[PDB]
Amino acid sequence: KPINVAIFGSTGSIGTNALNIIRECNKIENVFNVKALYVNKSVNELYEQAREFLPEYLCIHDKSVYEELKELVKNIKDYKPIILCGDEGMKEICSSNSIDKIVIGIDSFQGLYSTMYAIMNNKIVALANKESIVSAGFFLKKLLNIHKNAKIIPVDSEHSAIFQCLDNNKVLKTKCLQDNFSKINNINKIFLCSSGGPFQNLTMDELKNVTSENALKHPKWKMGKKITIDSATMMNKGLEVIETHFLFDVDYNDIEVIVHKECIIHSCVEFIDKSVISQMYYPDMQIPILYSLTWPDRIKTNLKPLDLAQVSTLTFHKPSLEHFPCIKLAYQAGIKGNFYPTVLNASNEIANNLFLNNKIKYFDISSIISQVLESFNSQKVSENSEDLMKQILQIHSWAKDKATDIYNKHN
Amino acid sequence: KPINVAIFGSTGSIGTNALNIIRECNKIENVFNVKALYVNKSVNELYEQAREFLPEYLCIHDKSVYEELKELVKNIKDYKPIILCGDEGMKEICSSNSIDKIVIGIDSFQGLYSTMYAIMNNKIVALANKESIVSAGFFLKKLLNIHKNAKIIPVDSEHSAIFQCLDNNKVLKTKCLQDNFSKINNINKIFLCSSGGPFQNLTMDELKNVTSENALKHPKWKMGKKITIDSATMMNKGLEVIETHFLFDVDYNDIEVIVHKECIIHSCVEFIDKSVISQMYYPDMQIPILYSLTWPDRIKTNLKPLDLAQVSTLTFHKPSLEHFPCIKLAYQAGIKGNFYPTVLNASNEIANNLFLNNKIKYFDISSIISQVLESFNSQKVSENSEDLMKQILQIHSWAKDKATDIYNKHN
Ligand SMILES: O=C(CC[C@@H](c1ccccc1)P(=O)(O)O)N(O)CCCc1ccccc1
Ligand SMILES: O=C(CC[C@@H](c1ccccc1)P(=O)(O)O)N(O)CCCc1ccccc1
Ligand SMILES: [Ca+2]
Ligand SMILES: [Ca+2]
Ligand SMILES: [Ca+2]
Ligand SMILES: [Mn+2]
Ligand SMILES: [Mn+2]
Repeated sequence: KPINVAIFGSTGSIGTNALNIIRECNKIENVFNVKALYVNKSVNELYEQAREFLPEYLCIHDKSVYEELKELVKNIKDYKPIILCGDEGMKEICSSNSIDKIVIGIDSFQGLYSTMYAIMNNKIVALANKESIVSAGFFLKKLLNIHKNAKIIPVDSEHSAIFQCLDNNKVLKTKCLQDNFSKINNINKIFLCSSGGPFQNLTMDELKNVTSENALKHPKWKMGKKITIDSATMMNKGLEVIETHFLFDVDYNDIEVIVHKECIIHSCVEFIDKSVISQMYYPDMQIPILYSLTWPDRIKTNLKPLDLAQVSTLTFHKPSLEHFPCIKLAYQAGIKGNFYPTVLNASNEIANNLFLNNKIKYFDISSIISQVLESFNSQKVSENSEDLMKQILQIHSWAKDKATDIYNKHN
Repeated sequence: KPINVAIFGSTGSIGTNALNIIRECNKIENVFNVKALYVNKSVNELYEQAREFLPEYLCIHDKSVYEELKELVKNIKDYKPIILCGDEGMKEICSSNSIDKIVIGIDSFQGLYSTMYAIMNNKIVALANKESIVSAGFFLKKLLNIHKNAKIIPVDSEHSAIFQCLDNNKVLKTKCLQDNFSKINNINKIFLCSSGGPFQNLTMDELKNVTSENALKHPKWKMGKKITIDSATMMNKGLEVIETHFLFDVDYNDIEVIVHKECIIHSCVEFIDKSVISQMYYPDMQIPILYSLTWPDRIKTNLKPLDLAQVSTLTFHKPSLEHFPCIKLAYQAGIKGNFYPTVLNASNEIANNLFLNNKIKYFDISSIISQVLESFNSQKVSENSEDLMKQILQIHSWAKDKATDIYNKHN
């Protein structure tokens, strides 16, 4: 019987990849009902999607375009959706008994907030937003212990890969973000594969002078600017190291970053017997998104089969921490624990955007982050969920301000 | 609590690797009990193993070395094993209530009979003898349908790999050699990895000249002569294609042989969504053997962790069927069904031995096997288990004789 899905951020990359794979899978067999779509402010794309999927719910965050949506929707004949606005509309979707699975494809406050509401309503939450896990991992873990039937299923490609390598008979005795997930699943170590970004062959001298244009003009996957800069510094991978720690409870000393430039093996799991299982496919966000929606089952697709003999050659090498010091900073913050990951994420948000806007240089990114981390002091971690969310927000804002102050002091 | 194990073929490659990993796993805790050791005739080696492991049962096939074994074992103080012989001894071990799992590391008839008795006693059978599956696959399927608590767990490295790639939550709802195994496991296709053997890069003119000495001196792994020659002709992979079909109920058109000369990825499974899972490690029979004894759990080993950066490069290519025609013969025999696999296996046993002994040339191997296949006339499959076994043995003998007659004629 059907899989009832809501997509939060339906016009973004995750959202459209999700609708695409749902559409194709549904051509083969009708398994998916799209029950809700939520967008920030892209009222026109949202209308086109509603015309096609006819969800029970439409919600737009920006009440300024609220009226226009209602107007556009009247054209669709035989169609009376519940049309909502803002955070209240998001809460209403997450509390719907009609909805089983929620795809979070938005960033920032909206992304953490909608994750939280989806967890509080005991839903299966398909989560691509690695910054929410890195910054607010303690809050999510706490929430997932309150709301026992809620589950986060990883969509970030490497984390999906890890999850796909597992025996569901063991996964189902635990869940992601739980202490002891790795022990229950007999996980010893993770190989976290990376594209390596555009700068793997550059020298230190070259890196000293690279620009955001260099990072953006020739990326490894056509993506948003921020994640593109993170891929270039390998701070994306550093964030994904912490994401691996929180999702799977794997110790930092058991997470190894490996540069796999062909981007066919998506990541690998070493079990306690030293057997290694890996997941592989062409680079394509459809498989991670689909698995998040079908887990613990798989359904038929019409995706192109992997031609291993055509790919011919897979390569692996260790990243240089001297060339990609952001990786080292992520491990440092992770190992220190506490709210240092919150600080790392927030400070990187600022330093990333400074580099993007040509205000600092490549090695200034890691210098700023490093100086912010050094200025933080560990905080008593609140046992109360409300207080803990407030701590995370306060530390997040402090850390962004601190990064900005460090930039302005030097500049 | 301990897992009680019998090893059939304790002094061969599988048996010694089995005892090696059991010994390491038993250092602190009693994880396994070695209850029984069986060999064909290596009484001196068996005695050394008995001294260490003190099994309840010893068994030798060759009755002519019984008195020798009895005299050796006298030297072991306060040890009173049950010392058995031949097929009757195999039956008594397989029947013992004190034995849970049986490792079959012997070939030919002793391998088939021991497998059969293990199944008849509803044991877990860790099967490394692929020829039994190829020659007697439908008979084993029939037996497994009668003896509903017996399970075959694959130990052949590539088939262990396939098995490990599956999701045990689905595996537990079926069993190897059971109709519908691939449907239940959402299997679409198999990538069956091969070393390629010593002759993989030879031209056709060079290949015409190869000898058994060439195959034996530069092998891809240190192993028995028979399998080394099959690795060189890629008849080993052909046999493994049929093994794949029977174990996993995967159609022949969905099994793709891939030459992966690094021998790190052991095989891969494509599921119906087109996601591919693979299993990898250094070549080492310990992981396949251990997993067959621990499945569906895993236990800690002290094996060297895979260093993928050090490996650095993995390669994949299609084998040339003009150079390795034994592969094509195996697909043809398998697709024909009936007793064509029995005939394939039996004719190969002769042709391999002829080549080993310098009596025929490389392309004569596939020529003889092809001629025996063409000569065989399909037979109605006996419905009775005992009748079917008799039919198998008859056709096996016929095909060896026919192969010999063909060699004799063109000599
Ligand atoms: O986090 C990201 C983006 C950055 C990383 C990457 C990985 C593969 C290609 C290019 C870039 P990095 O450079 O940090 O290794 N991703 O998860 C890939 C999304 C696209 C994708 C790739 C493989 C499988 C499915 C989807
Ligand atoms: O059937 C065999 C022997 C023959 C094949 C092979 C494969 C890898 C190296 C050498 C030879 P083929 O040449 O037919 O591909 N085997 O299962 C490998 C046993 C050794 C082994 C290898 C990998 C993992 C664990 C154990
Ligand atoms: Ca004697
Ligand atoms: Ca598995
Ligand atoms: Ca098919
Ligand atoms: Mn990623
Ligand atoms: Mn093999």
